[PDB]
Formats: sequence, structure tokens, C-alpha cells
Amino acid sequence: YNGNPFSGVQLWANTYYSSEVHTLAIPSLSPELAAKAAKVAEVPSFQWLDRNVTVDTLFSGTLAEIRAANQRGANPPYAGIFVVYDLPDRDCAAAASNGEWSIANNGANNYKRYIDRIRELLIQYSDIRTILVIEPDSLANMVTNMNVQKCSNAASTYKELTVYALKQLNLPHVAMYMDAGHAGWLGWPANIQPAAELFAQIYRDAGRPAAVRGLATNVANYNAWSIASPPSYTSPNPNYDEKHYIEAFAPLLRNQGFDAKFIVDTGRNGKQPTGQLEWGHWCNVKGTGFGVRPTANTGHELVDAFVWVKPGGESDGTSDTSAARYDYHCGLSDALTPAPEAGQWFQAYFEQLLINANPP
Ligand SMILES: OC[C@H]1O[C@@H](O[C@H]2[C@H](O)[C@@H](O)[C@H](O[C@H]3[C@H](O)[C@@H](O)[C@H](O[C@H]4[C@H](O)[C@@H](O)[C@H](O)O[C@@H]4CO)O[C@@H]3CO)O[C@@H]2CO)[C@H](O)[C@@H](O)[C@@H]1O
Ligand SMILES: *[C@@H]1O[C@H](CO)[C@@H](O[C@@H]2O[C@H](CO)[C@@H](O)[C@H](O)[C@H]2NC(C)=O)[C@H](O)[C@H]1NC(C)=O
Ligand SMILES: OC[C@H]1O[C@@H](O[C@H]2[C@H](O)[C@@H](O)[C@H](O)O[C@@H]2CO)[C@H](O)[C@@H](O)[C@@H]1O
Ligand SMILES: [Li+]
Repeated sequence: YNGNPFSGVQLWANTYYSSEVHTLAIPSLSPELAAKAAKVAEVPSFQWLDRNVTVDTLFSGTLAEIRAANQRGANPPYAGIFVVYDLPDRDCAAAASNGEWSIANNGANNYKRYIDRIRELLIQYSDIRTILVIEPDSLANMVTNMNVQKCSNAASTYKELTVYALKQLNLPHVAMYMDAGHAGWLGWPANIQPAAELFAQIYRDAGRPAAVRGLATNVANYNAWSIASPPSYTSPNPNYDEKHYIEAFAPLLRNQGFDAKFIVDTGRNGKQPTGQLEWGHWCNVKGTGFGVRPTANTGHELVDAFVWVKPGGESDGTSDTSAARYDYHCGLSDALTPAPEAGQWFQAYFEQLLINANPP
């Protein structure tokens, strides 16, 4: 590429998500739901580099698989889709997705090497167009959650490491989208202006890297792209869906030198309204379905693609109240319970997403 990194490529559906579905879901399902689950195992969702171990195992593995498929003559050729998700003091406003590294224990250096090695593999696989979402939740937390001790303490590290990632992974075959929360997070009129300055400043301090295409929204969340009727839980936010958020956000970013395109996560937003009782409820939300299949055909000037970033069926957090990573949000009445550790397969949730899929 070129313009839109989603143009002229197919998105790779990774083997690890398909294996989960076949190994852990299908055996427990009816014949009809096993069929539907087989179709979903083939829908491309982003592969998360959530642990350092993934870099020289699952990440390099997937890159090799993609090269093999393209060498065999894939047409359009396959592009890889990955999430960089291992900041030290990760998930700073919550408990459920705390990561392996901490700032206190050499986390920043650990992250720099993690990034360095990712860069090496991208160089090694420069033949594979690679699309990255950078660090879901991180910068959105910087906008709204500076009152939270873990966030404010991590703030300077987050900003240094984000710039570092954007500079290091800035390669011609790569497109990056910085995570930018969602309409119910950064779309609030009181949050949208500080968000615009923070993103524009990170972008400029990173030297306006060519590989930075724009922002991802709705990652691991559930908002409508475009809905006529604002869900009750969205009131009084005028930016009640991702379309409203992105259209309000883009000119503010543009005014500060960051002319962003967007991708929107549609993997868990097929059923509207969702089962959320309040908008801020993010964990394993009840009454959700698989949404619009990933496509570059968005019909909207600012959106490069609808994508599945959060892999449906992988938990957002454990509901085990005695667990170290227990977060009360995962124990609420609109959260599906019992639920396993974040990232772990969550059969009952997977089932819900299948049943509620929309389109079917
Ligand atoms: O998305 C997955 C991710 O979620 C993280 O939790 C996020 C929620 O996703 C998000 O909905 C929530 O958004 C808040 C926002 O931060 C507040 O600024 C805003 O405050 C409103 C308030 O509700 C109104 O009463 C008031 O009048 O207006 C203000 C705005 O000025 O409320 C919204 C909705 O509740 O923020 C959460 C983070 O704190 C998780 O932490 C993460 O683990 C998940 O992966
Ligand atoms: C993160 O993972 C990398 C591998 O991707 C680790 O780097 C390797 O460390 C081992 C030592 O156990 C060596 O055998 C390798 O040669 C190292 N480098 C590479 C590029 O493979 C690294 O140690 C991990 N980081 C942390 C903080 O544990
Ligand atoms: O434990 C590794 C497991 O994690 C998955 O990534 C998770 C991440 O762990 C979690 O904190 C966040 O909320 O969601 C992502 C995506 O579900 C990863 O996708 C799996 O491959 C992996 O087995
Ligand atoms: Li999360």
C-alpha cells in the first residue's frame, strides 16, 4: 500500500482462534450451532500479542503461515492483523487484564525489547502487509483516568513507550491504528477535546510516522456503528454511536495535524441495544452478538474498515471474586457469569455471540 491498508488484501483468520473454536467450542455444541461456529472460526479477527512469549511463537508462526498462503497464490494476498497489548502496568483503571510486566520491575525496558523484536520480525516479513492496533485502552485511560493512581503513575511511561512503538514499527508494509476507546468513553463532549490534543501530540512527537494511518475505536466494546435511536444507557451523550464519535473527533484531530482514518471493531456489536444497564459496563456484556463481518466496504469516508479486534468468546475478565485479577465489573448483572480469566475461552459467551449474530 498505498492508501487504505485494507484495500487489495484479504485479512488472515488466524489458526489459534480457529483451533480454540474447534478444540473447545464445537464439541459442546449442537449440530446446528457447531455449523455456525465453523463459519465464525473462519472470520478474521485480530491476533493479540498479549504476552511477550507470543512474539517468537504465535506471532512469527502466523507470519510464516501467511507467507506460505500467499506463496501458494492467495488472491488477493493475505494481510496479517495483530494487537500490540503488553504495556507495563497494563489496564491501569481495572484489574481484569493486568499484564505480566510492571513499571516498578523493569517493565519499560522489557517493553522496549518486546517492541524491538517485533520490529525485527516485521522487517523479516516485509513481504506481508501487516495491520496493527496499538495498545487498547492505554491512551483513553490517559484522557479520563488520571484520577486513578495506577494510571497517573504509569502516565509518563505510557507516553514514552507509545512514541517508541510508533517510531520503531513505522515500516512501509505496516499500518498502525492507535486505540482510541469508543463513543461512550472518549466521545463524551468533555473528553473529546483533551483526547484530540493527546493523540495529536503523541503523533507529532513520534515524528508523524507514515505507517500511522489513524485510530481504532470500539475495541473489545459493543457500540453501534450507526443507529437511529440512541440506546437509553447512552443518554445524554450526543455521540451515542461510533459514527457520531468519529465524525466529531476527526476534525479536532485534523485541526491539530493528525489526519486520521479509522477502524471500528464490530465483533460484538451485532445486537443493539445490548444488555448493558449502564454504558460504562464493559465486561463480558450480556445480550450481544457477532456483528458486521470484516470489510473495507464501509461506505464512510473516515472508516478504512469494519474489523473484529476483540475475539468473541475470549473472556474480558474472571468473575471469580477470590482471584487476583477480579474486577467488580465482571460480576455485575449485565456481565455473563461465571467467567474465566481474561483471554481464556468462555464457552457460554461464545454461544451467546453465535445465537445473537447479526447478520446471521
Ligand atoms: O472498552 C473496554 C475497556 O473499558 C474500560 O472501561 C471504560 C469503559 O469502556 C467506558 O465505557 C468508560 O467510559 C466512561 C468515561 O471514562 C467517563 O469519562 C464518562 O463520564 C461521564 C459520566 O458517565 C456522565 O455521568 C457525566 O455526566 O459525563 C461524563 C463525561 O464527561 O463515563 C463513561 C461511561 O461510563 O470508561 C471506562 C474506564 O474508566 C476498562 O477499564 C478496560 O479494561 C476495558 O478493556
Ligand atoms: C521476551 O521474549 C524474548 C523472545 O522473543 C526473550 O528474548 C530471548 O531470551 C532468551 C533467554 O531466555 C534467549 O534465549 C533469546 O535469544 C532472547 N532473544 C530473542 C530475540 O529471542 C526475552 O527474554 C523476553 N523478555 C523478557 C523480559 O522476559
Ligand atoms: O492469555 C492469553 C490469551 O489472551 C488473549 O488476549 C486477550 C487478553 O489476554 C485480554 O486481557 C483482553 O481483554 O482480551 C484479549 C483478546 O481476547 C489472546 O487473544 C489469546 O490468544 C491468548 O490465549
Ligand atoms: Li478489557
